[PDB]
Amino acid sequence: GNLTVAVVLPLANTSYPWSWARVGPAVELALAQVKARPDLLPGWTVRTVLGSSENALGVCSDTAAPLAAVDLKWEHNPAVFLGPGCVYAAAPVGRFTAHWRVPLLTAGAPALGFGVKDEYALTTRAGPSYAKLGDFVAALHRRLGWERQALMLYAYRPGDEEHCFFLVEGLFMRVRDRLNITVDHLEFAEDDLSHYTRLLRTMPRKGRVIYICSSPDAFRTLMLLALEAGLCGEDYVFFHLDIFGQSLQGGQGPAPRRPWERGDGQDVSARQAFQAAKIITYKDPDNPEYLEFLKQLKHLAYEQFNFTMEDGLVNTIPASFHDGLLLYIQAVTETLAHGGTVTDGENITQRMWNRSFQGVTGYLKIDSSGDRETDFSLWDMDPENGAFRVVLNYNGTSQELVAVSGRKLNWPLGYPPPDIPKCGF
Amino acid sequence: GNLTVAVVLPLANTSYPWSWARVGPAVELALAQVKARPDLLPGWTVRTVLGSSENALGVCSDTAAPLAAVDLKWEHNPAVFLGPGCVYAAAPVGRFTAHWRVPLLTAGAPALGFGVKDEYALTTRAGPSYAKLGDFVAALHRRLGWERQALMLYAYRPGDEEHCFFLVEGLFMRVRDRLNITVDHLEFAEDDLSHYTRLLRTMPRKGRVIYICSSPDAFRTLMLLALEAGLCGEDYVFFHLDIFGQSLQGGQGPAPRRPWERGDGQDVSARQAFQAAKIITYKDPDNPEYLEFLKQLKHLAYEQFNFTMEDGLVNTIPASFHDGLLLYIQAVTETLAHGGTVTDGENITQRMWNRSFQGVTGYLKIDSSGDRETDFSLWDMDPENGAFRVVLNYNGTSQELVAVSGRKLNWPLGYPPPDIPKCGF
Ligand SMILES: *[C@@H]1O[C@H](CO)[C@@H](O[C@@H]2O[C@H](CO)[C@@H](O)[C@H](O[C@H]3O[C@H](CO)[C@@H](O)[C@H](O)[C@@H]3O)[C@H]2NC(C)=O)[C@H](O)[C@H]1NC(C)=O
Ligand SMILES: *[C@@H]1O[C@H](CO)[C@@H](O[C@@H]2O[C@H](CO)[C@@H](O)[C@H](O[C@H]3O[C@H](CO)[C@@H](O)[C@H](O)[C@@H]3O)[C@H]2NC(C)=O)[C@H](O)[C@H]1NC(C)=O
Ligand SMILES: *[C@@H]1O[C@H](CO)[C@@H](O[C@@H]2O[C@H](CO)[C@@H](O)[C@H](O[C@H]3O[C@H](CO)[C@@H](O)[C@H](O)[C@@H]3O)[C@H]2NC(C)=O)[C@H](O)[C@H]1NC(C)=O
Ligand SMILES: *[C@@H]1O[C@H](CO)[C@@H](O[C@@H]2O[C@H](CO)[C@@H](O)[C@H](O[C@H]3O[C@H](CO)[C@@H](O)[C@H](O)[C@@H]3O)[C@H]2NC(C)=O)[C@H](O)[C@H]1NC(C)=O
Ligand SMILES: *[C@@H]1O[C@H](CO)[C@@H](O)[C@H](O)[C@H]1NC(C)=O
Ligand SMILES: *[C@@H]1O[C@H](CO)[C@@H](O)[C@H](O)[C@H]1NC(C)=O
Ligand SMILES: [Cl-]
Ligand SMILES: [Cl-]
Repeated sequence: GNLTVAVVLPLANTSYPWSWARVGPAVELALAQVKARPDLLPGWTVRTVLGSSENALGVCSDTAAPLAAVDLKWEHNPAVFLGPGCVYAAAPVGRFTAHWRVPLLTAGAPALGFGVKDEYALTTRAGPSYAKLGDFVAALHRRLGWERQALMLYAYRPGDEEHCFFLVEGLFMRVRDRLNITVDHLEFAEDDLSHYTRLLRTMPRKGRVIYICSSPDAFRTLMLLALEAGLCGEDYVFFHLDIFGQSLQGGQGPAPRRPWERGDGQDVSARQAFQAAKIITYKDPDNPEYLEFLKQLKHLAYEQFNFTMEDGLVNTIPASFHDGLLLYIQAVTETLAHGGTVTDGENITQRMWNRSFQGVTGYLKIDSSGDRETDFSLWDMDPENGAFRVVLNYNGTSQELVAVSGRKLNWPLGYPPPDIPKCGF
Repeated sequence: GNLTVAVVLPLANTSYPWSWARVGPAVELALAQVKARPDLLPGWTVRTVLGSSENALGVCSDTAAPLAAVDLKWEHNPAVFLGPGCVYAAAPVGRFTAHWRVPLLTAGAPALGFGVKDEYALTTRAGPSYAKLGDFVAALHRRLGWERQALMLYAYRPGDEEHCFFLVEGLFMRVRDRLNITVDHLEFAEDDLSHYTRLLRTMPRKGRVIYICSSPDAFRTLMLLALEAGLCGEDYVFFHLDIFGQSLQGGQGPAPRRPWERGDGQDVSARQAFQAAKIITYKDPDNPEYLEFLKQLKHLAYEQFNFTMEDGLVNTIPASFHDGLLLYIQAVTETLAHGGTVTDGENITQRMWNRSFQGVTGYLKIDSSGDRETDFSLWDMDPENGAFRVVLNYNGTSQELVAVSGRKLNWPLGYPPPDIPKCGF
């Protein structure tokens, strides 16, 4: 027969990690791999039908993605949706597909609300999620004996689609469930530097292990202000939640990175102000298969879409789409092998959840709730060179932290500071 | 042929002005009238197909209305929608039907955002709108000479679907558009005895003509507190925006009303505190046809729905559905008379707007933008008896204020107070 895959992604705005400009080559490579293997959907042809998830301004919209999804459903009758990765379109599209009893694959839509599989039935997230970051932090605290309190700051910009709110919301919700700690939210406006005056006043009393989600330049400015306030590393620890490694030139590959230098003259102070800062990012797959997949993905993207893909940590999202589509194809193959049909949403989807799969991004695990178990990396500075590099790795399947190359976290005192001062608040 | 009408309303909650329990008999009477008259759609058959606008909790939600609309569209292929009435359900359905190029009739959804016919194409509102209330006050200020400043308070309550917010938003925007006055928003928590204390402090330094949107009990409490202060009627005038006459036992019929009489023992003070308060409501249709329509609508509702309707101004919302649907049926009758078809949404809608119609609720006018021109009533106290009765009427079509039965507004000072006091704030 013919199996139709319905895609609702940005078709003409090549500025999202899930934009069709960079996800299209991934899906094409996956489908070319399905045809090559006779062990996947024998005697079947997979087809993609495209719908756009953006309004006339060229950005995400929760009012255009549902319309595109409804049009695709009526016209073509797909078997699966390669649904939106965008937090605001993904919600209505997922509600619609849950109503229709159709699976929805996505490597985006990482918000916390999308993981309540009672309202979002049959949806699978093959990419990173924000709640799983809360796991990592927990595994970190147990390691360093921080069991009392924590503070979480997120920045606000008019442009971004409210990214740090969702990131810190997921992190907070999942960390307050697994630890008996007191966690304090806080929001600040990234534009104006007057809020940074209030932030430095209200942070020595409300917390001593801080997690900031602001952008790279905002974080560097805030850290310089903190140094000017005498917030040495002997007391505080600032973790920058930079999931896609934008402050590390993508955070891809073994190279020395200096995220505190801008050639602005004010660098000697910036180096001394990053001695109390660690950076939390997604983890780079470190296998040859991922490198080859990128090598040919960058070529196909240039040829097919006239788009030049830059090296970075945002290619894990196209890789996740590739892996998730292959996993779904395998699940459908098993379903047809056991006397079913491609329209069996429940039997297909429950052969995807709670199992392990081998893809370009390594050996991945889809937990029993339908989301994927994400791995993370912690970057710390070098006392001698002053360059950042990955020091800790976190495997979310086994849920553990590992040192990389016989290099340990660099603390000014030699041990982590207490999350509660000895004679303070 | 067969003309299908798609209904998306509350089919089981029977507690809304537009609930199917009380709108169903109206539609049924309308369709019975269509069959009786050979001058309307000669020969055609009109039939309704029902979908529900509410979730499992029984309340109307923006998540369950679009799903029902999509199901109806795909299963029955309607020619017109009796779209939702709720402000939150009507937006997604309005956008969907604008996309499909299908007309959407409604006597609910009064919010301001629903009137931007660039986004909500082909939608007709046959019932009251909140923006038209901004017209009324504009015609009031001009009459009374207030042309300097105004203050608008609205209450917040967890239960209601943010009603006063939308009401005061529409009033604010439409009065700012067409008056050279400065007007200030304020929100207060209805179930918060401290908020009234903190509001009577900031009211005297923010305006002299106040418009309050809250419940009857909240307004009575606020008026008693104001009298407890020195806020006499020689200085302020408080306008209670009670569109459906909840504080006047429905506000329909010529009977004396005492909205300050609560049987609490705090009535001698309440009467003295309502001498500086006027009440703004919708206008009761004052023709025999409306009375007969109500007489038989109540009977039909009880017979066919096991629901007993209590008289009031809410009964004008079903009547609107009876009028608007008869307007549409006329428009689609003229289209078929000029070589058109029932699926020409644009040609049909152009024959409903900018024209006048004769219905049970009088001679109505649909302005050039597609919203009905609403009429209003102003109620004021009687010095001799203390009862409330309509003193002023407002015709939306002609935009005129008319005195009723030789009654003059009762001002304690003899003339309206100034909107800005001499040597004032
Ligand atoms: C592709 O989509 C992107 C969205 O990622 C559009 O890019 C604009 O991106 C900036 C941030 O990089 C946003 O700030 C901007 O939206 C906001 O901009 C200003 C702040 O400068 C804000 O005040 C506005 O209210 C607005 O919300 C994004 N653009 C828009 C229209 O919002 C980009 O235009 C798209 N490109 C193409 C070719 O379509
Ligand atoms: C993260 O942790 C997992 C384990 O916690 C790492 O390795 C995998 O572990 C599972 C068991 O939990 C192994 O099954 C898997 O290796 C075998 O899986 C299948 C099942 O039989 C087998 O057919 C395969 O050929 C393979 O032998 C482990 N994966 C391997 C060995 O690649 C996982 O690697 C960790 N991730 C990282 C990035 O280190
Ligand atoms: C029919 O729908 C009505 C809604 O109009 C449901 O009635 C409840 O109405 C009250 C106000 O009259 C709402 O407050 C209530 O929703 C709120 O209730 C509490 C307030 O005490 C608030 O704290 C809650 O968060 C909630 O928002 C309405 N009910 C619900 C579930 O919201 C009524 O249940 C419906 N009746 C039937 C028979 O289905
Ligand atoms: C509100 O105002 C309108 C006018 O501003 C009131 O009366 C109607 O006025 C229009 C002209 O603007 C009249 O056309 C209409 O009467 C005739 O309308 C049609 C058109 O020819 C005709 O066929 C009818 O038979 C009727 O003679 C007026 N409506 C009438 C007389 O009922 C309107 O009544 C005002 N509303 C209230 C509640 O007072
Ligand atoms: C998931 O599978 C593992 C074994 O493969 C099993 O132990 C576990 O209970 C499963 N969970 C669910 C929800 O089936
Ligand atoms: C509406 O119709 C009246 C006459 O019937 C006309 O004067 C007015 O210009 C019309 N407006 C529009 C938008 O057609
Ligand atoms: Cl999207
Ligand atoms: Cl509704």
